[PDB]
Amino acid sequence: MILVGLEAELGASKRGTDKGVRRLREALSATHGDVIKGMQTITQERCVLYKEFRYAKNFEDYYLFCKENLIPCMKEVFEKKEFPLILSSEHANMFGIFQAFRSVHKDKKIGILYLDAHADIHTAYIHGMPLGMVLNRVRRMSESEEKAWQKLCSLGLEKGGLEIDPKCLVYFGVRSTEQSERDVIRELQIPLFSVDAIRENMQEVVQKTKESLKAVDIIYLSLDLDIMDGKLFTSTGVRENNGLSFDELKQLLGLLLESFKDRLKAVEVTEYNPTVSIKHNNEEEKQVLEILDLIINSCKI
Ligand SMILES: [Mn+2]
Ligand SMILES: [Mn+2]
Repeated sequence: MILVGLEAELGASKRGTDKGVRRLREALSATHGDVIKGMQTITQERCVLYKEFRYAKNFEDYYLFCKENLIPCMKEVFEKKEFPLILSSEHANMFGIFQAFRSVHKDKKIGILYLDAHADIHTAYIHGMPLGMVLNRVRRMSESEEKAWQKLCSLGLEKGGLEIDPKCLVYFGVRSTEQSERDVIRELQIPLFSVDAIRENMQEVVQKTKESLKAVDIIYLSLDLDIMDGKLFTSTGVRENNGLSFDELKQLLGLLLESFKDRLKAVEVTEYNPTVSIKHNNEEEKQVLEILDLIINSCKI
């Protein structure tokens, strides 16, 4: 297995999520990352630098960085046969990472399992819009600006890739969105399983997920820890109430990993920010580490 750890090229020590990533990397290294009973699960720990997207503030810089640094590095990772566990730090990085994923699997239909309290389709003022860029639904805007966005949303695809089928993006636990995001979801008919549907019948949720993904060749799982209830888990930047319990997430994760074991080619876990926790113990870190053990132990086979 390959462990990818994202870190901001600039000002990483000021970022609570980057600190989360370094904590998890060191923790992993000791365990999964070391020889346990004659076996080393994580054979490589790779650090990947990223640049924060500040929209108008640094559009060009971000564009160039992604095209020249982030995407090329992630493609190198996705080109290896070994299963990759990606610590993204911040969900916004999912864009560059996923474009690299699409680039490597250019002739494959890709499905997305997105566990998050947010839809991440449109920037709200809080959370980015990686999916809005993956889906090409970024939207006042000049023709030059739309040209710039088309340029960006297209990175890493101009030797081609398929466009993502909005119906193959499956949302889990989404509960905090903008009407503009809800309009895209309704219009594109993107399957969305709420906290209640998951809690009421996880089995049906998974079965309906299979139906939506029956035609895809490979799957990408992106997990945002804020899918867990904001009161129960506080080590995340944007906490949302009415979320899943720690055990519910573990149950949903186990089923999804087992149900899609064959086509799952990558797992991304993001938004772990220990600096904003309101608790004074090891509880939350232990929970994240347990989430990681569960993912690693299921996918290493
Ligand atoms: Mn997110
Ligand atoms: Mn989120």
